[PDB]
Amino acid sequence: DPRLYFENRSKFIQDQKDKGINPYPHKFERTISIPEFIEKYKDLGNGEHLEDTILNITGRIMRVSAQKLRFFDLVGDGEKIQVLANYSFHNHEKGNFAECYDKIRRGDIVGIVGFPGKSKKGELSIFPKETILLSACLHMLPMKYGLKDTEIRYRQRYLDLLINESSRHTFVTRTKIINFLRNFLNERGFFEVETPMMNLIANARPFITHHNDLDLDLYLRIATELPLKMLIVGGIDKVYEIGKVFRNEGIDNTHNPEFTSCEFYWAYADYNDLIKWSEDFFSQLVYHLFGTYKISYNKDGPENQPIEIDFTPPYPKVSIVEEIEKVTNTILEQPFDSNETIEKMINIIKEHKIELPNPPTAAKLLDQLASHFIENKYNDKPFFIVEHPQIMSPLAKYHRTKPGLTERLEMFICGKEVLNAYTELNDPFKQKECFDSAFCTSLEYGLPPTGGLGLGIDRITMFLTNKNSIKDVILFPTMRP
Amino acid sequence: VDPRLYFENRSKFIQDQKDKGINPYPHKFERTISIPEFIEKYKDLGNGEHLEDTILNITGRIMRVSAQKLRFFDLVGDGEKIQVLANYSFHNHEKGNFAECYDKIRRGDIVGIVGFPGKSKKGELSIFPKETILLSACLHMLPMKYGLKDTEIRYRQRYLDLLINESSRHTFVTRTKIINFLRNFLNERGFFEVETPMMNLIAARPFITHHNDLDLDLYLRIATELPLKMLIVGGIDKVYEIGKVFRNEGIDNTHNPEFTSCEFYWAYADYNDLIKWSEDFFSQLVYHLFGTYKISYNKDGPENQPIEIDFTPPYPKVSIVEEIEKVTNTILEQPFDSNETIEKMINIIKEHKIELPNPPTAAKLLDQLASHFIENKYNDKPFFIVEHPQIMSPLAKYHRTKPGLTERLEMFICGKEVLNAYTELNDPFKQKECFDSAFCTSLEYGLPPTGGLGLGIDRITMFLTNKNSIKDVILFPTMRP
Ligand SMILES: COc1ccc(OC)c(Nc2ncnc(Nc3ccccc3S(=O)(=O)CCCNC(=O)[C@@H](N)CCCCN)n2)c1
Ligand SMILES: COc1ccc(OC)c(Nc2ncnc(Nc3ccccc3S(=O)(=O)CCCNC(=O)[C@@H](N)CCCCN)n2)c1
Repeated sequence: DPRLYFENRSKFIQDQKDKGINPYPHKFERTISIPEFIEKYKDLGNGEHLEDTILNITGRIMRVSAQKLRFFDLVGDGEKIQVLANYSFHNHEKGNFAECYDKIRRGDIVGIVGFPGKSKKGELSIFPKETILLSACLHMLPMKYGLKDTEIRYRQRYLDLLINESSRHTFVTRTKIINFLRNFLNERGFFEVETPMMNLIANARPFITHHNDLDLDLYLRIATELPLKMLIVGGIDKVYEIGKVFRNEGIDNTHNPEFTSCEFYWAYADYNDLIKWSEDFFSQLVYHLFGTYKISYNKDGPENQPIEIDFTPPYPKVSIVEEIEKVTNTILEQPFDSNETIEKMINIIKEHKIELPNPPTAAKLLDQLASHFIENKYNDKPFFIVEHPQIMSPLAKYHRTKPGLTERLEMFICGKEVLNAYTELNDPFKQKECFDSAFCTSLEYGLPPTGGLGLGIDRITMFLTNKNSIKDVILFPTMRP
Repeated sequence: VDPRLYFENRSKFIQDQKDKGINPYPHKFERTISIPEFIEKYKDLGNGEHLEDTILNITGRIMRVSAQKLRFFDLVGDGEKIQVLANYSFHNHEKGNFAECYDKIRRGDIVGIVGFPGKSKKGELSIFPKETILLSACLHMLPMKYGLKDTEIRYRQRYLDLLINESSRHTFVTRTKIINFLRNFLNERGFFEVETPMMNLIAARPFITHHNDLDLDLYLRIATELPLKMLIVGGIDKVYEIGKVFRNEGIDNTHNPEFTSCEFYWAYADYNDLIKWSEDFFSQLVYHLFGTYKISYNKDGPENQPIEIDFTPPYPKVSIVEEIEKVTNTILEQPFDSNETIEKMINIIKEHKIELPNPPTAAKLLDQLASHFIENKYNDKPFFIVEHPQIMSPLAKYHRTKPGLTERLEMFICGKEVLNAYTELNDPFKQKECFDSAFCTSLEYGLPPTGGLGLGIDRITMFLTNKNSIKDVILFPTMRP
């Protein structure tokens, strides 16, 4: 019984207390980490002991086996050495050999005083002259299988990190990705800021909460767009923010209501500048992690074959309106709001037995046509969908040569959006929504020509760590109790 | 001079240009060089010297206009400035006539210029235009510095502040330099940056928001303390987070409901390690920014003389129970919850006419005592208040020699708490609050001896950019409309 094992250990904790031994001592003076231990002593010869060097080392006992030789696994920082407790090397003054090492269970945190060496079998080991209990583990830890089907991976992420080596590697990579992005932006002149997480006016339903001092209801931000643009007016010409945004909608495998975004604004940047930034960032980010531009991705899970994703630039550019016509052998033109055009779009959706969006707005229909007919055109390499109609992007600047369109771009990997960008509409007389109030007033003080860009960091982490669910890249995903 | 009329005249002018076939918001300008690169490239040339064969493309905001065929302007970009020297004889009359091109320009307009670099006779570094294009007109009058002084126009329109006030740019660059410095200080030392949920199930009064898909009510984090500690259990022995936390209380000069905190956790660290880290970080940060350990701070406004704060380590330490006892000449006995001891502290509050907190709890009583008798003991230098009673820090580990106390430290600058740290209580049985539930469970898997520490990023910034109010280091402080 896990229940009964917990009570035995808890009684042991009192038992130790009433023998005068504190099972939770204050401080152990460590000399060296486990990863530093492995590097420093990996190339010794087999069976060799460095008996003069005395080290203080800590770690988590992860495996216990045995009659006067005791073997443990000691793990720290995702790496592992062996503990070889020899009765001959023990300091019999500190207590009975057997009594000390019989109390120890898998999962215990211990401090060890000892010397480094390799086994006769060549396993690099610490040879304890003394071993102190530093913090007991009171439950039975599980082994790997316990954490494959269940969702305690998500409710008890600390157990996952201890048991599954890959989980650590996933979450190191996530941190490496964000470091690379921050460094990539800082090296190019960009300036990182923080804008508010609550605002008075907030596409998506907001999180709402009551602010007790102002006696007002506030909204968690759904993006960082408006405050960053104001900083462009203010003269910070390259500005960005990495932080959480919130959309109070349904969960699925690539949608978490709270997620991590990077948005930047680049004054005097145009469409080519933005395309170039996107190809440089992804191609260099992949190479930095993997030493190659090609990665394998299990688009349909580990039970199915992976596809290969090639991040070698340049990436294809697919114009959305033109492409929908070609694959559908249709012609969609004029006001796309034209009921005529709408009907062509609506009849395409029913002929191919697709869901009709409610309401059947021209922007919603075009999006639906793109997810079915364009968004899975390539899967072997990322690509852009470009030049969306103005009705789908009311904040975007008009395309320079094609009427009705914008210079917008969207990057896709395996049919999922990861990057969104366009040049900004800066003539206040043509921004329809200026019939948020602060942004319109700021526009009248002069916004230079500007490009904005946003990245979805969780999804980017999913592809580069071969995950299909967003919960596998968020440390503590929010679940019902 | 009506602000109303000035806007209508500039608006009419914009439509007037559009009717004339000129686009006052052209799509793009191919800038070849920024104003800071211009200054760096040509600051060393000689008086009156021209380089007229080098044509350059430059952009910026017109901030000064002077008054018949030699026009003068001030062009700023990236917080730097050059002169625009418009001469009839180098103006391309192919593109239009000199007088009306330059008569249309107003203070605030964004322009693109093709021209060559040179220095005037009086020595002012200048761009000499051959062609000047409007990129985005400024439609309102731009305030003077004095209009941005007693006002809260600085907060509602931070972009005007950033355009007019040289100092404000410096404040916010400093903030970013501080966070950059902290992140690299921790990364150099093996710490691992992570992200933790902004909404949790169990959480100062909190912000409460409703989650639609789970249909549960969640609380914004008031701290990142608990999940970081769960990552320690899970084997991430050096972990930290920089992000917002939220406290749903009243605004004042050192309290904003959303603020920026950094928290780190360092397994196998104790009181002495955290003290040392604090001194190392603060003394090295001030030296990094200013080149000296000593800075001037206007504790009482820019209207009063500054004080000198010396960050040369080491900083004094002061025991909270002992020191209150000295200055109040009254002994407070170890059962700090005793009716005798509570009554004794209430009386001192009465005798000195201090506010009695509600409820009059021993922890609140000790804090009130500390705020009045210790926390302003030093202003010449930062100092620590240490060894708080267990009843004030129910998550802190017990002091190893003094019964009733902990090994807790709090760092103060100029009467204000900036940093708060302790060895963590890691015995699940001694957790009185463990009658959050996810965290009590996590402790039962074994938390090594750990030291934790939290910093107030906004407060540190105020002291290092000579500010009195937190609103002056937060880009967009939230205020009633
Ligand atoms: C529909 O939105 C929802 C709705 C409900 C949700 O959960 C309940 C989630 N949640 C969610 N979780 C994780 N990843 C994503 N990625 C995502 C989803 C949809 C579209 C794109 C991405 S994306 O390309 O990865 C990142 C965003 C990029 N673009 C921007 O930031 C623009 N604002 C600034 C561009 C600059 C122009 N001036 N979403 C999202
Ligand atoms: C009740 O608090 C409120 C209430 C209302 C507010 O606005 C309406 C604000 N708002 C606010 N804005 C800016 N700065 C501050 N600073 C502050 C305030 C009070 C005490 C200290 C500071 S501090 O030293 O700058 C931050 C240090 C935090 N240390 C920690 O969290 C530890 N758990 C770290 C782990 C220790 C090891 N396990 N506060 C705060």
